[PDB]
This record gives sequence, structure tokens and C-alpha cells, in this order.
Amino acid sequence: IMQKSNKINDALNQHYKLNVELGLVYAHYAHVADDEFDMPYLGKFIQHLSEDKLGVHKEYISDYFKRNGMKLKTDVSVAVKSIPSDAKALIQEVYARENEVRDHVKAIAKLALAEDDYESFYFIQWYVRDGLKDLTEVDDVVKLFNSSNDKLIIEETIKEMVEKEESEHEIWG
Amino acid sequence: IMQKSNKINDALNQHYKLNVELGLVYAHYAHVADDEFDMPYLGKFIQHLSEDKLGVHKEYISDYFKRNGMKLKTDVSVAVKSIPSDAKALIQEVYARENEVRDHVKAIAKLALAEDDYESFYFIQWYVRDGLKDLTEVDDVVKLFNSSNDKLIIEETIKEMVEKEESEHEIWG
Amino acid sequence: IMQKSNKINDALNQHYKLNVELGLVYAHYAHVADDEFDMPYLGKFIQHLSEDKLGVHKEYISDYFKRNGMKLKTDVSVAVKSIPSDAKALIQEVYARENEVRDHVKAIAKLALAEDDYESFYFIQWYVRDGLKDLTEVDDVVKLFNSSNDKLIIEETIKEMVEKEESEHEIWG
Amino acid sequence: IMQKSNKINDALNQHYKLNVELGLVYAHYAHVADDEFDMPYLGKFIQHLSEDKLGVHKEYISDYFKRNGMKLKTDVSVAVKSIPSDAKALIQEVYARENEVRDHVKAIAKLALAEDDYESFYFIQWYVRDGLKDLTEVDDVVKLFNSSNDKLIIEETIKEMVEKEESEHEIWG
Amino acid sequence: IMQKSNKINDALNQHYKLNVELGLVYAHYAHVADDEFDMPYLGKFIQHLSEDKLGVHKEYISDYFKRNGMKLKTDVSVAVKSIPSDAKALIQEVYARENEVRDHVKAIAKLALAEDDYESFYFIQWYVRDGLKDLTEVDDVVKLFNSSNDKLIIEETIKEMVEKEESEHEIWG
Amino acid sequence: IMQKSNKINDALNQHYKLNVELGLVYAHYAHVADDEFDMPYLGKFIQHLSEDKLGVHKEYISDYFKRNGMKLKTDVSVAVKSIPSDAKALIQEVYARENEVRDHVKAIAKLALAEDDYESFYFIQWYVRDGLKDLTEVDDVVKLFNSSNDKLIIEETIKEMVEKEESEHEIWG
Ligand SMILES: [Cl-]
Ligand SMILES: [Cl-]
Ligand SMILES: [Cl-]
Ligand SMILES: [Cl-]
Ligand SMILES: [Cl-]
Ligand SMILES: [Cl-]
Ligand SMILES: [Fe+3]
Ligand SMILES: [Fe+3]
Ligand SMILES: [Fe+3]
Ligand SMILES: [Fe+3]
Ligand SMILES: [Fe+3]
Ligand SMILES: [Fe+3]
Ligand SMILES: [Fe+3]
Ligand SMILES: [Fe+3]
Ligand SMILES: [Fe+3]
Ligand SMILES: [Fe+3]
Ligand SMILES: [Fe+3]
Ligand SMILES: [Fe+3]
Ligand SMILES: [Fe+3]
Ligand SMILES: [Fe+3]
Ligand SMILES: [Fe+3]
Ligand SMILES: [Fe+3]
Ligand SMILES: [Fe+3]
Ligand SMILES: [Fe+3]
Ligand SMILES: [Fe+3]
Ligand SMILES: [Fe+3]
Ligand SMILES: [Fe+3]
Ligand SMILES: [Fe+3]
Ligand SMILES: [Fe+3]
Ligand SMILES: [Fe+3]
Ligand SMILES: [Fe+3]
Ligand SMILES: [Fe+3]
Ligand SMILES: [Fe+3]
Ligand SMILES: [Fe+3]
Ligand SMILES: [Fe+3]
Ligand SMILES: [Fe+3]
Ligand SMILES: [Fe+3]
Ligand SMILES: [Fe+3]
Ligand SMILES: [Fe+3]
Ligand SMILES: [Fe+3]
Ligand SMILES: [Fe+3]
Ligand SMILES: [Fe+3]
Ligand SMILES: [Fe+3]
Ligand SMILES: [Fe+3]
Ligand SMILES: [Fe+3]
Ligand SMILES: [Fe+3]
Ligand SMILES: [Fe+3]
Ligand SMILES: [Fe+3]
Ligand SMILES: [Fe+3]
Ligand SMILES: [Fe+3]
Ligand SMILES: [Fe+3]
Ligand SMILES: [Fe+3]
Ligand SMILES: [Fe+3]
Ligand SMILES: [Fe+3]
Ligand SMILES: [Fe+3]
Ligand SMILES: [Fe+3]
Ligand SMILES: [Fe+3]
Ligand SMILES: [Fe+3]
Ligand SMILES: [Fe+3]
Ligand SMILES: [Fe+3]
Ligand SMILES: [Fe+3]
Ligand SMILES: [Fe+3]
Ligand SMILES: [Fe+3]
Ligand SMILES: [Fe+3]
Ligand SMILES: [Fe+3]
Ligand SMILES: [Fe+3]
Ligand SMILES: [Fe+3]
Ligand SMILES: [Fe+3]
Ligand SMILES: [Fe+3]
Ligand SMILES: [Fe+3]
Ligand SMILES: [Fe+3]
Ligand SMILES: [Fe+3]
Ligand SMILES: [Fe+3]
Ligand SMILES: [Fe+3]
Ligand SMILES: [Fe+3]
Ligand SMILES: [Fe+3]
Ligand SMILES: [Fe+3]
Ligand SMILES: [Fe+3]
Ligand SMILES: [Mg+2]
Ligand SMILES: [Mg+2]
Ligand SMILES: [Mg+2]
Ligand SMILES: [Mg+2]
Ligand SMILES: [Mg+2]
Ligand SMILES: [Mg+2]
Ligand SMILES: [Mg+2]
Ligand SMILES: [Mg+2]
Ligand SMILES: [Mg+2]
Ligand SMILES: [Mg+2]
Ligand SMILES: [Mg+2]
Ligand SMILES: [Mg+2]
Repeated sequence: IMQKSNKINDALNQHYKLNVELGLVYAHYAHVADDEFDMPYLGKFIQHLSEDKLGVHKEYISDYFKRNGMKLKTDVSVAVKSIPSDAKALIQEVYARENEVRDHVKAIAKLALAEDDYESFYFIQWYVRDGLKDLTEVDDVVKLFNSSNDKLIIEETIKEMVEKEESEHEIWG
Repeated sequence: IMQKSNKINDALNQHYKLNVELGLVYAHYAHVADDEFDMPYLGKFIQHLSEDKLGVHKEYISDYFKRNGMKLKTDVSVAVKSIPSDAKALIQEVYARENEVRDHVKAIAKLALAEDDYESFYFIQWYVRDGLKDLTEVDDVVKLFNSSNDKLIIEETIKEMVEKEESEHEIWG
Repeated sequence: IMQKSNKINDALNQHYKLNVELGLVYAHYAHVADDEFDMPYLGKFIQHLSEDKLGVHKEYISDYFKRNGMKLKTDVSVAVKSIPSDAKALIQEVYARENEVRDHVKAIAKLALAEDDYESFYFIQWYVRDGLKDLTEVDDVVKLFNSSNDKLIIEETIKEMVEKEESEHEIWG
Repeated sequence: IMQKSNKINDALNQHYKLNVELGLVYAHYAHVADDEFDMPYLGKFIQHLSEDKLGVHKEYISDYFKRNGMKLKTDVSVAVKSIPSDAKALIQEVYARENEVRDHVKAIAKLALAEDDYESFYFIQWYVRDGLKDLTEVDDVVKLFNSSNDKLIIEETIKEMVEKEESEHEIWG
Repeated sequence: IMQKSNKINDALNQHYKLNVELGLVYAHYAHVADDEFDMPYLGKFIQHLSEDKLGVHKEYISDYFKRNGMKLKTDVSVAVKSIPSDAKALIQEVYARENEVRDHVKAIAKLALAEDDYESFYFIQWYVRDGLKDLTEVDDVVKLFNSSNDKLIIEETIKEMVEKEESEHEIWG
Repeated sequence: IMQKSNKINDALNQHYKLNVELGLVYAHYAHVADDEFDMPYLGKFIQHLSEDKLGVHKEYISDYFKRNGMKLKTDVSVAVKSIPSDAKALIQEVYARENEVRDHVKAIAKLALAEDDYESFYFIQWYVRDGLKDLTEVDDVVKLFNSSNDKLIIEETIKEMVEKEESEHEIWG
């Protein structure tokens, strides 16, 4: 009884992979934001996102697998072979990748219902919520690049974003 | 003047890669220690080592590159396609990989002197020291598997290792 | 036994001289940043660098000489006969001088090894590390002049730099 | 209206120069007091005087110039090519130089009145007062060398002088 | 891989021996300073140096050997068969022995570089720094015997030296 | 009057020698307990005993000699040329040496009475008491090796022994 779903196991190993590789890309993007684009606060913002992906995002999957019999796979390949040409396109690329996260997570929730895997539907709610939360945080930074042409002004607003004391929204937080 | 050394830049990008990939392997090994071998404290020990490799070990290199003109490369490929057969061989494999870290770091220090790159010789001292420190921490766990045949006894000693309040040795710490 | 190296003694007297004269130039540059360029926070930043050069940078050499038999020489000549034409070129000139510090310090470390003077190699590590740290702090200010065209915006970021509570990096700090 | 006095501007640039060069001589004398004469507390006393000359003594002039249109000049040349033969003559030479400070400052106050430069007469009162205060502190050390022939006894009294908690005299302080 | 250097192992066993034997000589010299020369504070100063040599100086070597495979040897022979004739020559003999420590340590650092043993070069930096620090502390006491002919005056200065609250120099401390 | 006993002076110089040499042997045994036998807590236990022998055990004799005219001799020769084959025999050898301490101390007390040296009989009571106390502490560790065959179980009991807050027995403490 309660035999783990091979399809969910695959979908969650792929999401594990995605969060690792994304995290490594973001670590590179954070370096470049500071080093090439002269926006260390943008770099800190993107670095925080990198450690989020390589931290709880992947840890919760590993933890879940230990509880239910699913098998963990580590299979990672990512190379950063070109970077966006400026800081605005850098954060817009981060926005694009987060939007894809929401789409991947949606498929997993849909599959959990199809499989009548209610523990997995429950588990993925965290990622359903976090998909929109992370996108909103990235969206808040994208907006700055359309509200001013001064990189130091933008940097000052990002600084208060990343130094703000963590305050989670009642629903999305 | 003060043109960065291309050879050191390469050696440090390779060490960056090594710490990322090692960190990902250790994350898998930590999962398996708990999940397959029933040693969650061994898992916590190995997980702490994974976050060390994927944290300060790689961050200090990125930070160094920003200061001196060296270029960061992200090029990562690692797959965990077989695991050691039991917990003792698991930690012994971690020991083997840490011993190789010391050997890689030694080459970088030797090269920094060859290149008369004294900022890089200075920078790598942290990794010279940490090479032996991490090996010693791993060695302390390996020892347990030769001092008792009872996994719960071993687990209890590992627990106090990982829950001990961080105390750095005057030289190696 | 343990007869001090005349070559190191000369190289360190020359570095003592350099830090005195640099410190006096920076004191002038700080005056001009405020007085001519209307950037008092840039002035405070450069003044802090002046007191650093005329403080610990020279004091540690004098202290070192007392311990090992090296002779101190005071021979100082510096006149500020032209200034850069604007604040951006002012900080860029400070950047140029700090880059030369790294080059002078590198030669001293190389010479200490050549002389098998390991106390002097040890002593100069502080200056190896500080060469890059000071350059990085200056680099952070140079960057501002390329990220905004508004002197008050630049001044506000410099203000938080110089008023920030001193936080030393684990390696470079 | 309120056009700065070129004569005062010159006299104060010369006093700026004097305080820089004196400060550098005192730094050397402090080194020698400890290193050659075995009187580290005398060295600390003279070092404190060096940092006074290179600190507020020169900073107040730079600050004054920013407020009134006077131009700062940095033109510094000083070499310590012989030292007094013992500690008593060392402090007596410091006494001689401080006595000359009083004479230079007197001329500036006299000139400010001649120029009807009452802001400059006001400004120089600090230096009028400090001329006698510094001379008195130096005088207190000179006295010790005539009250005992034992360098350690002298050193113990100097120690309590320099370690005393700063207490400014109502008039001279 | 990472096979320990037999030459460094020998040099460090010899330094272990030196610190043990020195420590035992200093324990005797401390006894004599008090008992024969009536200078208990000089005795406390020399006793503190004895416990330093027999404490961390030797402990760090033993600790190092445990981490890297080097073998510890205990082979100790020392007899105090004559003592200096007075307190001044007593501390001057301590000065002579500390000067030899610096020379022994220099050889070990030179050998570590020759052996491309960068963990051992790192390890010995503590002894490079401490070689000069201990010599400076001894030098400070030697100086007293040339600054006064009164043993109680000398004793009072030594008392404040040994009772001073430990304050480490940024570089040498 | 009150002329010191040459026989007691000899017996106490020999006991001084014994405590030095024992202390050095124990320092080696502590290294080996950790390094070869994988029992770092046994190592800490034996290291504490080493510092006891090289600390108060010898210091009280030196102090005693200063008060009464006895002469201190430093004449030390000890080499550790073979070690016991396992941890149990290691602590059993420590037990054997402590048992001999009791026998040496007994002879000194007997001699003090024979010499009508009541200050020396008084002085040696500390060593009479400590002879049994140290033997009892060693005995408590020996016992563990007969109560379990698991080195980690033994190590856990030793850990609480050495980390216990010092509590002296009303008589033996
Ligand atoms: Cl199903
Ligand atoms: Cl090069
Ligand atoms: Cl030489
Ligand atoms: Cl006028
Ligand atoms: Cl080799
Ligand atoms: Cl008798
Ligand atoms: Fe840059
Ligand atoms: Fe930065
Ligand atoms: Fe977050
Ligand atoms: Fe978790
Ligand atoms: Fe699994
Ligand atoms: Fe590729
Ligand atoms: Fe790419
Ligand atoms: Fe940009
Ligand atoms: Fe664009
Ligand atoms: Fe589906
Ligand atoms: Fe997230
Ligand atoms: Fe299970
Ligand atoms: Fe668990
Ligand atoms: Fe750690
Ligand atoms: Fe960093
Ligand atoms: Fe780069
Ligand atoms: Fe593969
Ligand atoms: Fe594999
Ligand atoms: Fe197992
Ligand atoms: Fe096995
Ligand atoms: Fe090389
Ligand atoms: Fe590490
Ligand atoms: Fe237990
Ligand atoms: Fe327990
Ligand atoms: Fe103005
Ligand atoms: Fe101002
Ligand atoms: Fe600073
Ligand atoms: Fe200093
Ligand atoms: Fe000198
Ligand atoms: Fe000129
Ligand atoms: Fe110029
Ligand atoms: Fe400007
Ligand atoms: Fe311009
Ligand atoms: Fe050279
Ligand atoms: Fe600096
Ligand atoms: Fe603002
Ligand atoms: Fe603001
Ligand atoms: Fe000297
Ligand atoms: Fe000193
Ligand atoms: Fe003052
Ligand atoms: Fe001011
Ligand atoms: Fe001006
Ligand atoms: Fe000249
Ligand atoms: Fe001169
Ligand atoms: Fe003198
Ligand atoms: Fe004289
Ligand atoms: Fe006049
Ligand atoms: Fe003054
Ligand atoms: Fe006496
Ligand atoms: Fe006494
Ligand atoms: Fe000390
Ligand atoms: Fe240690
Ligand atoms: Fe060993
Ligand atoms: Fe002999
Ligand atoms: Fe001798
Ligand atoms: Fe004497
Ligand atoms: Fe004499
Ligand atoms: Fe060599
Ligand atoms: Fe020391
Ligand atoms: Fe006194
Ligand atoms: Fe006194
Ligand atoms: Fe081992
Ligand atoms: Fe250990
Ligand atoms: Fe004890
Ligand atoms: Fe005592
Ligand atoms: Fe005696
Ligand atoms: Fe022998
Ligand atoms: Fe033996
Ligand atoms: Fe054993
Ligand atoms: Fe046995
Ligand atoms: Fe008898
Ligand atoms: Fe005892
Ligand atoms: Mg399948
Ligand atoms: Mg259905
Ligand atoms: Mg290349
Ligand atoms: Mg070379
Ligand atoms: Mg010369
Ligand atoms: Mg050579
Ligand atoms: Mg003019
Ligand atoms: Mg008039
Ligand atoms: Mg050999
Ligand atoms: Mg070579
Ligand atoms: Mg006799
Ligand atoms: Mg009788």
C-alpha cells in the first residue's frame, strides 16, 4: 500500500535539478551584476535568490523523498556561456526563468491530482505559493529599471529591499 | 601594471568548479546516509560539509575575482551514478575527496609563487589551512567506524560533533 | 646570527616614505574634493585613506624596525603642484596610486623570499592583503562616477560607505 | 566684500607646512626614543605630540581655508639627518621646536590685527593657547631629566603622564 | 597522495625537543632569578616563558602531526650545569636562546618551501611570528638592566609587564 | 640553626626529576591515545595528567626550596622508545607509573621523620594525598576497559570524567 508514484518521483527529481542549476546560474549572474554592471545590491538580491534555490527549494524535495520511498537523483549540467548585455536584461532574464518555474510547478500539481497523490499535492503547495512569491520579488526589481535611468538610484531602492526585515504576506509569504 | 595571472585565473576557476561539484555530491551523500544507511547525524555532518563547499569555499573565489580582474566561469557537470555500499565506505569516500582537495590547493599555492602572484599566495592560505581542517573533521568521523560496530553508538558521537558549539583551533580553525 | 637584511631595510624605508607622501597627497585631495568639487563625503572618504597611510601603514614599519635591528630613515619630499580637473579624475588618480602600492608591495614580498627573510615575508602579508583591500574600497567609489551623473546621488552613496560600521572581510579585511 | 587676506593665507600655509614637517620629525624622534634610548614611554609621549601636529593642528587650517576662500598649498620637505645624542637632548630639542611654534603663532596673530582680519585673529587664538599648552607638556618631561639620573624612574613618571585621563585646564586646556 | 615530508617531520620533532628543553631550562632560570638574584618578578617573567615553551609551542606540533601522518618523537636530555653570574646575564642568556629560536624557525620555513609543503609553510607562520614576539618581550626586559642600576626599580617595571592585561599586536601578537 | 637536610634535598630533586620525566612521557602517551588508538578523550585525560605533573607537582618543590635553602637541580633524560600495544595497556602503564609515585613519596615521608624534618614531613603530605588521588583517577579509567569492549562507549564515559566540574574529596581531593 501507499506505493510512491514513479511519475511524481521523476517530476520532482527534474525540479530538484532545475533548482540546483538555476541556483548556479544565479550565483554567476550575481557576480556579474556587481563585477560587470556595478550594481552590488542587485548582486546581493540575485545572490539571495541563488541561495534560496540551492537551499530550501532543493532540501525540501530531498526531505520529502526520505519520507515516502522516492529515489533521489543527482544529475547536474549547466554552463553560463553568455550573459545579458546590461543589468536590466539581466533581471529580465531572471524574471523569465522564474516565470518558467511557475509553469513547471503547475504541471506537478496537475500530475499529483491525476495520480491521486494527495501527499504530493500537499507538498507542492509550498512550491505553488513560492512560485508566485519569488516572481513578485523579481518583478519588484524589474520595475525599478523602468522607473529611473540612474543606476545609483535603482541601487538605493534595491538596498532597502534586500536589507528589509523579512515580512511574509499572510498568503504568499 | 598588476595584470592578473591567466594561469591562476584558470586554476581558481577549476577550484570553483570542484567546490560546486563536490558540494552537490555531498548533498547526495547526506541524503543517502540518512535515507539508505539510517544515520541522520552522519547525514547532517555531510550536509554541513556540502553547504560549506557550496558556500564560503566558492564565494571567496568569486569575491577575489571581482577585486583583481580575473574572470569567473560557471561550467558544472556532475552525476552521482553509484554510491558506496555502506556508511563506512561513504565517509571514506568523503575522506578521499578531501585529501584530493589538499593536493589541488597545494598546486595553486606552488603556482602563485611561480607566478610571483603574492595576492594569490595570500588568498590561497585560507584554502591551505582549510584543506587540513576539513580533512581532520572528516577523519574524526572515519575513526568512529573503526572504534565501534554499533551504528547508534557511532551516531551518538557524530551528534555531539555536529551540535558542538563551533570552536576554531588557533592555527587550523 | 639573524642579521637584518639591508635590502629589505631599504625597501621598507622606501615604503615608509611612500605611505607618508601618499598620506599627505590624499590630505590635499580630500581638501579639494570638498572645497573645489563640492563633495564633502568624497572628501571624508579620501581623508580616511590619508590617515590610514599616515597611521598604521607607517607605524607598523617603525614598530617592525625596533624589533629586528633595521634602521628607520625619515626623508620626505612631496608637493601637490596640479590637481585632477574634476572629482571623477580625482578618485581615478587615487585608484592609480593604490594600484602602484600593490606593485611596490609585491616586489617586497618577492625580495623577502629571495633573501630567505621569513619574518619579513610574514610582516609584509599585512601589506599584501591591505594592498587589495584599499584598492577595492577606492574601486567602489570610482564605480559611482560611472553609475550616475548626479553629484548629490554619488555623495549619498559615499556617505553610507564612510559611515558604515567597519566590517572586515574574512580574508581581505 | 570679505576678500581673504593673501598675507594671512601665506602665513597659514607656512604654519600648515610647519605642523606637517614637525609631526614627521616627532614620529622619527619617538621611534629613536624607544629604539635607541630605551624609553618607550618617552616614545609614546613624543608620538602623541606627532599625531597632534599631523592631526588637529593641520586639519583646522584646511577646514578654515574651505570656509573663507583661502587656498591650501601642500609643499613638504623634511629629512632627519642627525639625532640628539641622548634622551635628555632629544626632549630638549622638542622643547626648542615648540618654543619656535609660539614665536611663529605670535607673528600670525600680530598680522591678523594688522590686516584687520578678525576671523583670522579669532581662529589663531586656538593656536595661541595651544602654543603654550604644548610647551608646558614638553616642559614637564624636560624637568624629569633634571630631577633624576635613573631612566626607569623617569620612564615611570612619563608613563603616568601619557596614561593620565585628559584633563584640560580652564584657560590653557 | 599528500604523503608527509620526512624532512619536515624531522625538523619539527627537533623543534619539539628544543621547546621542551628550553622550557625546562627556563623553569630553572626562573627559580634562580627569585632564589639567588632576589628578583621574583623577573622569575615570574621567565616562568611565563617556560610554560609558553612547554605549552602551546609544543602542543601545536603534536596537534599538527595527528592531522597529517607525521610521527611524534619524545627524546629529551637537558641538564643545567652552570648558571649566569647575575640577573642581567641571566636575561641576556634567555635573549640568546630566543634569537636561536628565530634562526631554527627560519630554516623550517625555508625547508617547507623547498619541499613544496604548503600546509607546513602555513603551520610554521605561527612560529615565524612568535619567534620575533618572544624575542621582543625578552628584549624589553634586557633593556631595563641597562636603564637602571637598582634591582627594585627594575623589578617594579617587570611587575607591570607580567601583570599587564594581554594585548596582542595586530601583526606580531 | 634550621640547616636544610641534604638527604631530603636529594630525595626531592629526584622527585622533581620524576615528575618532569613522567609529564613528558604522558604528553607522548596522550598524543598516541588520540593519534594511534582513536581515543581523543583518553588523550585529553592523559594530557591533563601530563600538565599536572609538569605543573604544580614540580612547582611546589621549586617553591619549597626557595623557602628553606635547598638547592634545585635540573637534570632530565627521557626517551619514549616503545609504546604499549593498545589503549588498555596504555592506561595500565600509566597506572603502573602512578603506583610507583606512591612508593617514592612514601620513602620521602619516612625519611623526613627519620631526619626530624617536620617542615618536610608537612610539605610531603600534599604528595602523600595526591599519590592516592591520581592513582584513583587513573584506576577509574582502567576500569572502563574491563567493563566494555566498545571504544566509543569507553570514550563517552571518559569524556564526562574529564569534562566534569572539579570536585575535590574532603580528604583526598
Ligand atoms: Cl497510483
Ligand atoms: Cl606575471
Ligand atoms: Cl641573508
Ligand atoms: Cl584687507
Ligand atoms: Cl615532497
Ligand atoms: Cl638533621
Ligand atoms: Fe571593476
Ligand atoms: Fe563589492
Ligand atoms: Fe528570500
Ligand atoms: Fe527539510
Ligand atoms: Fe531515496
Ligand atoms: Fe558547454
Ligand atoms: Fe548560457
Ligand atoms: Fe548595466
Ligand atoms: Fe538595454
Ligand atoms: Fe498530468
Ligand atoms: Fe523561493
Ligand atoms: Fe526508510
Ligand atoms: Fe530524519
Ligand atoms: Fe564547518
Ligand atoms: Fe565573500
Ligand atoms: Fe569577472
Ligand atoms: Fe552521465
Ligand atoms: Fe558516481
Ligand atoms: Fe551502513
Ligand atoms: Fe564494509
Ligand atoms: Fe607551478
Ligand atoms: Fe571548508
Ligand atoms: Fe550514550
Ligand atoms: Fe549518552
Ligand atoms: Fe565654496
Ligand atoms: Fe564641509
Ligand atoms: Fe579604513
Ligand atoms: Fe605598531
Ligand atoms: Fe632603528
Ligand atoms: Fe617643487
Ligand atoms: Fe603634483
Ligand atoms: Fe567635479
Ligand atoms: Fe571629466
Ligand atoms: Fe627580488
Ligand atoms: Fe590601508
Ligand atoms: Fe536617496
Ligand atoms: Fe536616501
Ligand atoms: Fe634594542
Ligand atoms: Fe616597545
Ligand atoms: Fe594632547
Ligand atoms: Fe576640522
Ligand atoms: Fe582652497
Ligand atoms: Fe637631504
Ligand atoms: Fe636633521
Ligand atoms: Fe639616553
Ligand atoms: Fe648629555
Ligand atoms: Fe604684522
Ligand atoms: Fe597641540
Ligand atoms: Fe634567600
Ligand atoms: Fe617569592
Ligand atoms: Fe606570553
Ligand atoms: Fe593544539
Ligand atoms: Fe603520530
Ligand atoms: Fe650531564
Ligand atoms: Fe648548563
Ligand atoms: Fe643579580
Ligand atoms: Fe655583570
Ligand atoms: Fe631548505
Ligand atoms: Fe611563544
Ligand atoms: Fe615607583
Ligand atoms: Fe610606582
Ligand atoms: Fe589517523
Ligand atoms: Fe582530535
Ligand atoms: Fe587534575
Ligand atoms: Fe608554588
Ligand atoms: Fe636554590
Ligand atoms: Fe636513548
Ligand atoms: Fe620507552
Ligand atoms: Fe586500542
Ligand atoms: Fe590487549
Ligand atoms: Fe628513611
Ligand atoms: Fe597530581
Ligand atoms: Mg522510472
Ligand atoms: Mg480523478
Ligand atoms: Mg586563458
Ligand atoms: Mg622566483
Ligand atoms: Mg645600506
Ligand atoms: Mg631560495
Ligand atoms: Mg600671493
Ligand atoms: Mg589698525
Ligand atoms: Mg626518516
Ligand atoms: Mg620550487
Ligand atoms: Mg649532597
Ligand atoms: Mg626519631
